Amino acid sequence: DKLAPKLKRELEIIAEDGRRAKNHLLEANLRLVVSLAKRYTGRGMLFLDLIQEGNLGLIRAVEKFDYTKGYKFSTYATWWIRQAIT
DNA sequence: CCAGATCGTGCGACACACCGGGCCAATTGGCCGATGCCGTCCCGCGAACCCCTCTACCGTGTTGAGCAGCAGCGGCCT
Repeated sequence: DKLAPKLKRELEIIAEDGRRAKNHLLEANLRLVVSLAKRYTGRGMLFLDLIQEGNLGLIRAVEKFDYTKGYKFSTYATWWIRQAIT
């Protein structure tokens, strides 16, 4: 749909804002991954490898999160982070 | 001295020498032909085997020695 240039600009701006929001959520939640991954230390894999795998798990969780359930975001992220790490 | 061993000689036997015949025994060894059991394969189903996915009270920090180059500083020079 052609729509109007101003509406297209506004839609692009909100899309960029949503991308920024996703990023911001990821940086805010990296500390949770770091906290979770420290109790699996040893057993071959090193600390930073575990942290990065947990980061991938957290990204996956953020890709599939909803707020209608009225629960704090830490729970879903914790489940997925532990699953990915193990 | 003279009589048997050795050998000469002789007669016979004769064990085969031949080189050629004319049949035979034993013993075949092929698979002929007919009959029968095993290797291969093509499913058929099912046990297991490996991979992927998701869970929402919440939870937010791991010696000695030798030789050479670089950083800081005292002190001219402008």
